[PDB]
Amino acid sequence: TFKMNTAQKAHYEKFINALENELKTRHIPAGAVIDMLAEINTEALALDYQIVDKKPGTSIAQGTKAAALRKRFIPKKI
Repeated sequence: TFKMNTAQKAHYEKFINALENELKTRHIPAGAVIDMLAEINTEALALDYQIVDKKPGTSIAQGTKAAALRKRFIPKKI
C-alpha cells in the first residue's frame, strides 16, 4: 500500500473494515463476492485504483478478520 495515496488507502481500509464487520455474522457466498467486487471497484475506479481478488470465485467465511482479508483482496493503482 506504500504506492497508494491517502484517499485510495482510506477507501480501501473502509471497505476492508466494513467487510470484516459483515462477516461477523454471516458467510458470503461466491456469487455475492463477485457482485461486491463490481460494486467496490466501480467506486475505486473514481479514485484510480482497483481491488483484486487473489482467490477469485470463492466464498468468504464468517469470522474472517481484516488481516486475512487484506491478503486476499489486494489493492493496485490503475
